[PDB]
Amino acid sequence: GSIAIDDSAAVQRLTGLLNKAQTLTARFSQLTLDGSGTRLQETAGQLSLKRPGLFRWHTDAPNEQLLISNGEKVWLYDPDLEQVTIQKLDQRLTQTPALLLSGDISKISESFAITYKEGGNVVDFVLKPKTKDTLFDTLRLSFRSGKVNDMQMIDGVGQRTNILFFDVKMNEALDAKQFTFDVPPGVDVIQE
Repeated sequence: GSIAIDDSAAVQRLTGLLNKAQTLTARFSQLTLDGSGTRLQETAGQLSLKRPGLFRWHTDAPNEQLLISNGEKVWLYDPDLEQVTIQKLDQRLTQTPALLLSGDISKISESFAITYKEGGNVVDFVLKPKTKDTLFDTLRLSFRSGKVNDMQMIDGVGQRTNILFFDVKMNEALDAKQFTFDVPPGVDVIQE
């Protein structure tokens, strides 16, 4: 729960591990349970990442969603609603915690206190927001055999999201065009 800690070691460890993935793709299964424990939803999809700062987070239909991030910019496309939301990155991180994978850990670490435990094949990180202005209680990210493996977010009302990654592939070739999507003409463009 502590946020005013000297987490120098932890910060370098995370940066090290994330940087071993200059490109990454994975599949994910995400399960989200609301704070009341009475609403559960699963989503599946895929993540791609190509450093520096290119990131794609896709959730499959039904309620398909495509988020692309490129430096200090995120575009979120909701094909059901024919709507694109354009935002700066450090907003979205709450609703897309996987944005941590592509993030500048230097900038992120100004917003989160970081601890880790390491046992064998597994390195487990816990991130706690340094300002209680936030929809995060804790964010956890674990590496297995040095590859991104799973995440868990708990928000402040107790919603819990578990993200399990699988079929992870590191450093394979990725074209810039794989971080591109067909804009429908006349799509509704919003900010919030």
